[PDB]
Amino acid sequence: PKEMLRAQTNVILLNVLKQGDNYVYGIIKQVKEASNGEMELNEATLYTIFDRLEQDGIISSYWGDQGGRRKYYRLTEIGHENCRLAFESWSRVRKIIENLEAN
Repeated sequence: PKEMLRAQTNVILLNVLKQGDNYVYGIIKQVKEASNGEMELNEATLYTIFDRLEQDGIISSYWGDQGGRRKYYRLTEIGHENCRLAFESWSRVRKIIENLEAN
């Protein structure tokens, strides 16, 4: 289901960058091995997603320093505190669900 699959991919990419700065090919590798081979992302999809996330200030990119230079992507302080805010807001929502279950 394309929109959910897209949002899922977004959550996974955002988490990879929460782990630490990375570059496209390494991201794809880490996802392949973390998904035990079931999610092989194509670089083109990463590119559309990162163009939007960096125009929206959630990630930024810099040129890494062998022969190089790998374009690295990082999560910005904006994206980090957005993750924080979201997690808090949604765990509030999660408590409400638990409470609705009881009453």
